[PDB]
Amino acid sequence: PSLEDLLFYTIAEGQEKIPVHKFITALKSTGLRTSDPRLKECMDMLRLTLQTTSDGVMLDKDLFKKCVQSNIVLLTQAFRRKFVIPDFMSFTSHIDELYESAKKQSGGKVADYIPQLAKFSPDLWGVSVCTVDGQRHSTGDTKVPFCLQSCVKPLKYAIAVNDLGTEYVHRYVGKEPSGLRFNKLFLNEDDKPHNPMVNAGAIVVTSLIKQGVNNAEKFDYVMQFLNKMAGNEYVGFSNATFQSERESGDRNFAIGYYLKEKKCFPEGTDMVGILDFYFQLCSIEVTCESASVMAATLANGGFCPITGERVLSPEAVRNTLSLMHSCGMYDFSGQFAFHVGLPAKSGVAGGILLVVPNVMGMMCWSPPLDKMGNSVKGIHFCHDLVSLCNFHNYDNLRHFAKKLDPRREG
Amino acid sequence: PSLEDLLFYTIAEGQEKIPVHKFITALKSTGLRTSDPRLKECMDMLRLTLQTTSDGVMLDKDLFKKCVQSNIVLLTQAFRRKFVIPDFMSFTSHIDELYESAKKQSGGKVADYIPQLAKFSPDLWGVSVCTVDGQRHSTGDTKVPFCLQSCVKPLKYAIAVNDLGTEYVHRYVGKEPSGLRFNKLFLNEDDKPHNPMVNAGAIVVTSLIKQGVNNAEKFDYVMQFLNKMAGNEYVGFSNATFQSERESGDRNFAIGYYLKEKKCFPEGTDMVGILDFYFQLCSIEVTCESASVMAATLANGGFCPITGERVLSPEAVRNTLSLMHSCGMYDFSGQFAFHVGLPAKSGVAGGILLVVPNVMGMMCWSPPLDKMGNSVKGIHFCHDLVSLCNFHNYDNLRHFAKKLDPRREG
Amino acid sequence: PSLEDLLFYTIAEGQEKIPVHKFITALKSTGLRTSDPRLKECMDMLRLTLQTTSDGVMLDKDLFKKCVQSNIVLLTQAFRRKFVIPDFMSFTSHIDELYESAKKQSGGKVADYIPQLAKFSPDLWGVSVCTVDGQRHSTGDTKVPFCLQSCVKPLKYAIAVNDLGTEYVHRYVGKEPSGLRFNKLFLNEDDKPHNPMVNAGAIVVTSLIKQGVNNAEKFDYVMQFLNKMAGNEYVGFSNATFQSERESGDRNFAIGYYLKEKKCFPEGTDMVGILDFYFQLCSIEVTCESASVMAATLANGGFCPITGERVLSPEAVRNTLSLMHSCGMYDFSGQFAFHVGLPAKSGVAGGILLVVPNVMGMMCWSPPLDKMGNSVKGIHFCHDLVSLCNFHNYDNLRHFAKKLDPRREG
Amino acid sequence: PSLEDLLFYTIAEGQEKIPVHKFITALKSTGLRTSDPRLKECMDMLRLTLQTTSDGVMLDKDLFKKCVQSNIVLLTQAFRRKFVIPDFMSFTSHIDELYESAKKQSGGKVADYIPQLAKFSPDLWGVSVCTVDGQRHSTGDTKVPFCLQSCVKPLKYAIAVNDLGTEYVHRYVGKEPSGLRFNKLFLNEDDKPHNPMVNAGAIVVTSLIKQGVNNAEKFDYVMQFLNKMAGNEYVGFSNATFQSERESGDRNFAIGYYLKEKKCFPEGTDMVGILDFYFQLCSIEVTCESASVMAATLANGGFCPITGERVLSPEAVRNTLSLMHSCGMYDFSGQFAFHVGLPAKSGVAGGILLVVPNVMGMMCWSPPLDKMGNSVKGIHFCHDLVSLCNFHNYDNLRHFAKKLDPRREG
Ligand SMILES: O=C(Cc1ccccc1)Nc1nnc(O[C@H]2CCN(c3nnc(NC(=O)Cc4ccccc4)s3)C2)s1
Ligand SMILES: O=C(Cc1ccccc1)Nc1nnc(O[C@H]2CCN(c3nnc(NC(=O)Cc4ccccc4)s3)C2)s1
Repeated sequence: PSLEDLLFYTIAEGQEKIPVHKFITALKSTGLRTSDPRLKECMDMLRLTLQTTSDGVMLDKDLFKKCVQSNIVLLTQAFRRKFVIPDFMSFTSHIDELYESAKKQSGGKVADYIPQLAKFSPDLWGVSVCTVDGQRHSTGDTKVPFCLQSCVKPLKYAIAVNDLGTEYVHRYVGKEPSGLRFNKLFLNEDDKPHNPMVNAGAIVVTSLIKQGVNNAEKFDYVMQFLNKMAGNEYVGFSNATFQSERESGDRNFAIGYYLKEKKCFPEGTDMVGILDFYFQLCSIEVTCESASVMAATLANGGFCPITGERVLSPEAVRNTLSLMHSCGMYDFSGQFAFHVGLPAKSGVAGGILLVVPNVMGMMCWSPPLDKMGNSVKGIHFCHDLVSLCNFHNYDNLRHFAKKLDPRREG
Repeated sequence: PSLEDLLFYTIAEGQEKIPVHKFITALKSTGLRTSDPRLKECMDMLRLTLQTTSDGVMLDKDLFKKCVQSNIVLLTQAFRRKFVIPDFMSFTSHIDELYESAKKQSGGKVADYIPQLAKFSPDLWGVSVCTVDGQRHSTGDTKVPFCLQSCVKPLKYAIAVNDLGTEYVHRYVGKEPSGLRFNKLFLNEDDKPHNPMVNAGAIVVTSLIKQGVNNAEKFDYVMQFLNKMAGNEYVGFSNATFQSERESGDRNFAIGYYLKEKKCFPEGTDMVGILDFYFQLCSIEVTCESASVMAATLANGGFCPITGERVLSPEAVRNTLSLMHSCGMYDFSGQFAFHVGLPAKSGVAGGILLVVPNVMGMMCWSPPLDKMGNSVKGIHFCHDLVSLCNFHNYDNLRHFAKKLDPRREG
Repeated sequence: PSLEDLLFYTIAEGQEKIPVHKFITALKSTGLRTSDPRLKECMDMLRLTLQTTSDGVMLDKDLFKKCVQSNIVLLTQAFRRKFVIPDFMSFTSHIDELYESAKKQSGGKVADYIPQLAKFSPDLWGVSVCTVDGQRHSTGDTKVPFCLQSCVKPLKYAIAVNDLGTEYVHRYVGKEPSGLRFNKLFLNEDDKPHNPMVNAGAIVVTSLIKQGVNNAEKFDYVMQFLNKMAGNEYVGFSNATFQSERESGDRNFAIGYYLKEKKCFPEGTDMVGILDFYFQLCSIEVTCESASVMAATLANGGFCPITGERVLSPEAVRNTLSLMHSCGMYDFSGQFAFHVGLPAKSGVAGGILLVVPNVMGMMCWSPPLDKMGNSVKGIHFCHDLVSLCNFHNYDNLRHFAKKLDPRREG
Repeated sequence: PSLEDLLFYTIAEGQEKIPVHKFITALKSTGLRTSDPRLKECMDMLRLTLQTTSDGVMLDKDLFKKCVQSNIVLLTQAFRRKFVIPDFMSFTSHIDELYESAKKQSGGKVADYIPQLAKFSPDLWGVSVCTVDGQRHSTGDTKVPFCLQSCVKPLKYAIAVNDLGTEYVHRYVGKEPSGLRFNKLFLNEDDKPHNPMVNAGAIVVTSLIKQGVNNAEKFDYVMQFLNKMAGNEYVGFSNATFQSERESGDRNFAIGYYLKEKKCFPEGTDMVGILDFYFQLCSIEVTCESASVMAATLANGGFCPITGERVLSPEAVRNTLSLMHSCGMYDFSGQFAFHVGLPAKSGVAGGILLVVPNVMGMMCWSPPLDKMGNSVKGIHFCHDLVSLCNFHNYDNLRHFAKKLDPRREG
């Protein structure tokens, strides 16, 4: 027997003749994109053999094999419906329905406390799925860059725990939701910020990453770390957003001075520089598609699903997912934990970094915020998503009433 | 072929006649109990068979068919290792190790505020397991009866949501933690108790169950419900605890009057009778074994794993697990959710009702409480349990490092 | 080929038919006693056939088989020189030499402390050995009865740990050595007596054994336990010593009231009654011979060597030996632990209960005590024993210089 | 009859002539390392035989014998499973389990004390095993140098007892534990430090070693002596530790002048110089691996296991193990002797020199210390080790219950 032949005869019409477009169409049907990095050798070989002629354009058993052999394990998985969502084409059809149902929710207000945020049309709206196996789907304005803003707080927290461990990091920042009556003050009883997802805790977390090197290096390191997380999809930087976040961060300066007086930073911290580094991190740019891969790294235990690279240690990913469960949607965190039951993080640009652990990462993005600061359409989509599929964290994987389970072929 | 025979040949192992004990030893090694209520036809037929046969004891292929025919579906899954934890033998060896390790942890003080709690030895330590498939294991003092106390709050909240639905119930009780917060206060900002797991929330929830009947029926209605969740294993009642709980419940009356003044109950509530009913529900008795079956019903989407009976709606089990996650362990809830990441509930008698969704339910019991009111040995065992197994809510099911996964066999 | 004949050929070799006396001389040369309770059925069958037959007195292979059939495993090990000391004859020859050496050491003062057993002769000196296999040897006054006194302290501690557990028992008593130290104090810094071998620790351990019954029952319970350790050899009682210990224990009454005031006993303790139970346990009587079997039981992981019966749990025997190591010999414990490195316990009647783990148990008895309260001859013998043999806890089993190893063969 | 072909017919599947790598894989599975000094002749010969890389590589029986003849006795013992842990592959699998189980106790605090230990990461964690026969295993950061600090106290005590005898050495230092917050006192009743494992006694012991020569020779001579102990594996020296230790030993200078005034040193001692020698000895560097060999020399009666050389007299080793038993772990000595039962010595760098007499030596190393000054992870590992294996000094070798005995076959 032979692994590449057995797959060949499957894609074949039971015949000696596989058009190349047919193989590409059959591959996309699994949800993988031809640009998938773990498929490069195969796609390289297809480019080679499609240069060989122009009156081709078709693969023998051994020429087909000549392309796929380097990537055969991944390709057989895709075609033998081994992926976490076997019938992904039906799943994207539901994601499209949900997208159009949230698209009709044109409420909310675009953040206008800085020009870069207020310029954004209230009509932009995108949703991008990337499963733990790299299957990709997008509806809407998914390639438009926007700033992460607070959506960066879990990513940097995970960096910090990845490099330093849980015990050190939580010498400086708590582990618990603050919660709603006291969503205003800065420090819990132990004089630490309540958790990494509030501004004070985010600011403290910023002060732990790559201590010793300067802010130009530190930002470089976070970018490289973020690139690993997105499988080298789009990550960028809005200097405009940086400058206006910087020129109007009085509450952030208040927090930094308060944390300094309270001795909240590690020894040898330059607080005013950390605020600058914090403003930079908030201005990092992503798209729906590329942020969805970062979310899929978190859904996948710290392995980037479209490169296979270990990016975050599993301690880091669990801690971060834990804190996004209870602290990730501002004052809506408890409501969201209760009704959506998914680790998520929103940001003022309108992003919601959403994680279905073991299944998929998602990024939703619609600039109009509700009065708690969360994207209206993003919040609506998250609710529908879990009304549809047994993705709620305490849904039962066996008895789940009439919710749909996309992990099953039935 | 035929379901009874191919399993018969599975156990026949070369001989034709299967010895009875040999079938029973293979059956128990799956972790099922011969007294499992879903095995009754099979076991009555065995017992009857060993009456009507010489001294046997051996089963022919047709006699084996006669016994196991009624229960053949479950017996196959048990024997084809298709249960949620396939190598249950090895798993219980680990439970035993965890049990022994927490047994060395003294510290804590038995709740002594009432003499019925003060009587229990500090050396009582019991732990019981029941998987979503009915597989069972127990170590230590697991047949000693003790009162649920606060472990009843998630159970009665589940009853309320099952009968009334999420929306009606949470008109009266919020859905968000305290955190470590302050929980001396009674009402959130909507003049609702914060969540069903704090005493004020519990008291209100109690005021919703079976409105209209008297306390004697209300009580029977809840016990009938508990009986089902426990597959009809021990659910008792400690009138000595009840009388002593009501003759020293100043804070609870303080709460009942405050709630009445703030109009937190449904119209037509007799508040002082609701407090009496509340005190009854706290004095309901369980063993580790029987309460572990209650936990498994919540692990199993509302179906009792040892009877197959549906006890709670999926919406009921989901909300309860969400709230045990964030508000179940008193002021340790945030730490517990962070480090253990399992829906759990503690009680002043020393129990920790614990739920590993889709896997198993547990009850750990050791009377000595720590400063926050949680069983010292149970909190310890819970930490070790998740140190060992990738059971943490935000562990990854694929990439989990050196953690052991008992749903795998590799 | 049968074990009975194979063994039969061993002692036959030459003539056929083994004379009974030839069998008996070869049996006792292994160091077993013909009265060994594990050989009773063999010995009854001999005695019977030497009635059944005016013949012989000679055993052919089939008659020898009839006799030794039921005790063949032990008789095999005994004759195949598989006992822990194979050349037992040579070893006892060394015991005798050590015995005669300690005998010329005629110093010390018999405890005048007590009108009774200030009555024993300084010239009484006895030494009894029982190995972990039942091999016995005695030299000197080894059938003279004397009181355990403090030699009972490890035995009742072992009983308490056995019934109650290490963890319950050591809520009431520490585990750390005396030392020259706080020789006079009663309590360590946790307000517990320092360990079970000091009088206040012993008095507390006594208050733990068989709580809830009267002193007559407790005493029978401890004596039945002492009977099993001693393979049912002499365990008696000296009311003469007891009554006299009881009307002259002002120090112990001092300890009992201090312990009561500092809340060291279990709830519901009758301290003055405990003091009388304690006085009773000190007046329990043994011989060297019978007490050597108790030591051997501790040397054998808790199995009585001459009955094969489990008397104490492994946890109980290990704790006891750990505490006899460091607290066993009054203010000589540190010195003794250093120079002898054997778990031992001395009593004021002149006994020293010596345990060579995995080898043998011993009792040495000479009434004259040195200024520290340890038998002058016994301490001398214990020093000579360890200079001769590589029995010191921290001798090496493979590299031991000019020391003799009696587990090895000649 | 032969002996080297016997081994050849064992290593060979009774066929051709044994690939060299197959012999190497067979050897490494006994636990021996190919770098074993006692195997140098055999490995020189394989290195010589395989120098015809022109063509190899099989051992034409006589060619096999050509290599193994010199070291046959040690090679057959290894292959005939005569080593003290026969199934050494299984044992190291348990060591890894124990290692990773301890790896999760991230509690404790690295000695800030001096910058050179404040520079070591709380993530480091290594554990090395060397049995009395040379079988080696390591897990974790076992090649990272760290200072012995007080782990050197038993090694220099043994040297002094080796060179000067027990009577002389204990004219100056005692032989008994002090005994729990007893530790402040520098001197016992006879105005000698209490034992060689406290700083006062260690300082006095240091002043006995190689009197007459200057401190540069003395340090050299202790290095040569430590080189033999480690089988010439890594022994080094940290000058940075040394200078930091000397610029901050006010306590040691306090002890120094106390001993000088109390006339505790040998005549003609230069106390201030001895302090400097002492500081050097504490700054001597080892690795986990090389330290485990030092520990295995003490487990092996003073013979280095991987060289066969007699390094310490048996008097020195037994005295050293006796004093490590009772005095080795600071205020935790008594608790440690009781619950672990192994002679051990800890150091502020985070090391624990662990000895299982007649079985193996070990070094565990993790910088973070508990409040008693003992490595958190190391203490956790020691507890687990004795909870698994019957290595407790007073575990019975025959009746040992739940525990694995690695000295035994199947
Ligand atoms: O002592 C000398 C001379 C001397 C010798 C050496 C050192 C100093 C003085 N002459 C006396 N000897 N005994 C005397 O009366 C003793 C009898 C028992 N008793 C106590 N036992 N345990 C105690 N400690 C605690 O209950 C908690 C605790 C323990 C340790 C530290 C703090 C609290 S008190 C008082 S008078
Ligand atoms: O107590 C506290 C309170 C405290 C402080 C911090 C934390 C907790 C508690 N602090 C002190 N600790 N040590 C102090 O002085 C040191 C130096 C002198 N001294 C001695 N060492 N050896 C001696 N010899 C005998 O003792 C013989 C001898 C023994 C028996 C009988 C006669 C003579 S003297 C100890 S001061």
